[PDB]
Formats: sequence, C-alpha cells, structure tokens
Amino acid sequence: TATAQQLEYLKNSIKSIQDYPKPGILFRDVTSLLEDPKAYALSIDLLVERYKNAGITKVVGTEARGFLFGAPVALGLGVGFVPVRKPGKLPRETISETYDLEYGTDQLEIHVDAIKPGDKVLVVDDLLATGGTIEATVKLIRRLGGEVADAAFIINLFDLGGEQRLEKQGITSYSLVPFPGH
Amino acid sequence: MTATAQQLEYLKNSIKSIQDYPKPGILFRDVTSLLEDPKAYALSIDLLVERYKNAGITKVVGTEARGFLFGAPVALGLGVGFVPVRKPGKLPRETISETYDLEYGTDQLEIHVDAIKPGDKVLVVDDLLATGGTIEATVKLIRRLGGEVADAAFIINLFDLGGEQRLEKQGITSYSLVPFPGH
Ligand SMILES: Nc1ncnc2[nH]cnc12
Ligand SMILES: Nc1ncnc2[nH]cnc12
Ligand SMILES: [Cl-]
Ligand SMILES: [Cl-]
Ligand SMILES: [Cl-]
Ligand SMILES: [Cl-]
Ligand SMILES: [Cl-]
Ligand code: NA
Ligand code: NA
Repeated sequence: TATAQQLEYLKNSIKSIQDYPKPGILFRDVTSLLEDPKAYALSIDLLVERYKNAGITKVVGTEARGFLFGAPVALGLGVGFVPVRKPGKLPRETISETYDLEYGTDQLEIHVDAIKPGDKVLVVDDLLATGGTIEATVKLIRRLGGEVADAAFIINLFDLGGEQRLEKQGITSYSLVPFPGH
Repeated sequence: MTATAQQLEYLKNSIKSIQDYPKPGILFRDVTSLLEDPKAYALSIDLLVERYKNAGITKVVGTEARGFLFGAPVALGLGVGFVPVRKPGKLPRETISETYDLEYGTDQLEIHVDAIKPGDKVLVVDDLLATGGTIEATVKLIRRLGGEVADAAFIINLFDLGGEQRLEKQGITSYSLVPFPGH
C-alpha cells in the first residue's frame, strides 16, 4: 500500500480551480500531475503495484483522459490496452452503451473482438465523480463476456458517492487522491 | 540503437486495415490492434523512446485522443512531463488555440499557456501522419509559448499524403515506425 509521503506528493501535484466549469465547483485538474514527471511516474507505478498479482489480462480506458492512465498501466502490467471511445471513432465491429451527460446523453463504444470470455479486465480512469462512464464501460466489458471487478482512479470525489455506486455493480475502486466537494 | 527488420515487420503486421472506414474509398489503418498486443505496444514505445533518449527533450506533447496513447508512454520513457493538446473546452486553465483544416471546414487545438516555457525542447507524438495539419497547428502552439520543437514522432506514416515534406518546411523532422501506401 502506497506510503503517506507518496500519496501526499500526488495530492499536492493536482491544481484546483474555483468555479470551473461553473460556479460552486472546485475543479481538480489532473493536467498539473501529467506535467510533473515525478507525479505522473509515481501515479502509474502505484497502479501497476496494486494490480501486478491480480491476474489482469486487459486494461480498458475511456477516451480521452482514461487513455493517459490506462495505457501506461497496461504497459507496466505487460497486457493489452483496449480503448472505449466516443461513437464513430473505432473502425471495426463495436457494441455501444448509452449514458447520461450533464446536458443530454451519449454513447461509448468498444471493439467486439477486444474482450472475450476468460479476460480479467482492469478499468482505469483519471477521476471518479458520479461513476456513470465507468458503469457504462463495465456493461460493455461484461456484454463481451469479460470479467471486471476492479476500477482504478487517480482522483476520487468521495462526496459524490461513486465508490459505493460502483460497489453495488461488483466493482472495487482503488483511488490515489481523495478530494472533498462536488 | 537501430530498429531490427523483425521489429519493424512485427509492428507493421500488428496493424489491421479496414476498407471504407470512415468514408467509402479509404483503407483505414487501425492502431487499436497494435494497442491490444502487449508485445507490439511495448515495442512501439521502446523504439520511439530510443530515438530521443539523447536529444535533450524536456516536454512531450500528445494530440487528443489517439496521440495520447503514444505521447504519454514516450513522456514516461524519457522521464519528462506530458502536455496534452486538446479540442476546445477540455483544458481548464488559460489556453491558446490554433486552427487546422479537416476534410470539410476547420477545428481548433488548445494548449495550456503554462505548460511550455522558453528553454523547453519539445517532442510532438501522434499515432499517424496523414496531411500533418494537426501537427502544424501543435507546432504553432509550442512556438507561440517560446518552446523549441524540431521533432515529431509517429507510429504510422502515410507517405503518399506528403506530410513529412510539409513538416520539413516548418523545421520538423519526422520519425515513423510503420509506412503504409494510400490516402
Ligand atoms: N470537482 C471536480 N473536478 C473535476 N471533475 C469533476 N467532475 C465533477 N466534479 C469535478
Ligand atoms: N488510411 C488512413 N487510416 C487512418 N487514418 C487516416 N487518415 C487519413 N487517411 C487515413
Ligand atoms: Cl476526457
Ligand atoms: Cl450495442
Ligand atoms: Cl448488460
Ligand atoms: Cl483521435
Ligand atoms: Cl497496404
Ligand atoms: Na449553480
Ligand atoms: Na477556457
């Protein structure tokens, strides 16, 4: 389990922006962690350590900030990376899941051939808020016969209840940086 | 210090081609089959990192979204910060913007103004070099912030679309792993 020093370094690497993207939200900006070679390397090293003995066979990350954390974790575990994408971007056969945006609905897609029965999948994302894109991604993985019990995040907004919501869907969340607020 | 024939052939054979995606008459070169093969993905990142490990790169810039899948592991391999360039309204801090042509009309790429400073030596990474319009726009962003950029790296080079020569005219040397013909 990560040391207190390591977890505090990561928390202090993330910039917060008052009243973005609207009034009353203190936005947690993971791009300041990406620009610090120490913070970014540590985040990936800590996620690789958590799952190295977990029998993961694929990492799935959602477009686009999910790519930044899922793909290095895949490389660190030595397993394939599978992108979940906005519609119309994947060129081979896909399945789709509909989920809620703040101002409407949208879809996520995955290649049908990218997950099979026998796969044990880790989902990786930058930040856990309501958890809606993760729940949609888990449905894509399970519809292809993949087993997914694990989701990893750089940031957890614990006041938004996403860890408990994902636990009701059989997903255990590992998060490096907890922050309060909406 | 040089890619073997066995390595370059493995990478080329790891990429699937899809006729008439996304519009009739394009043979789409799909890097997602390279991502799903841990051997191919790991190799591709090793080769890009090896080309720049002595070039004094201080930042890697990756274009949203497939660019992130190569630029960010290259940043980690070189032990330097990663800077995303994004479609508008995604980056939360102060940005500047550059316009580039799509097939029809135009779109914008943004960068955080604090991400690049005078003295930075930047590598741009993307999955695939086609016309190179996003890379020309990204180079303009970097130089407006006082960054030095002379290098772009790619997995795929569509050599029939002339992107390498266009980027050479802006002072950019391209490194690519997998050449394919066609548009
Ligand atoms: N405070 C916050 N920071 C980043 N993303 C968020 N999504 C919802 N609330 C957020
Ligand atoms: N054949 C191709 N495959 C992928 N992306 C492209 N962009 C332009 N032509 C392309
Ligand atoms: Cl995103
Ligand atoms: Cl479907
Ligand atoms: Cl279902
Ligand atoms: Cl993309
Ligand atoms: Cl061909
Ligand atoms: Na309000
Ligand atoms: Na803005």
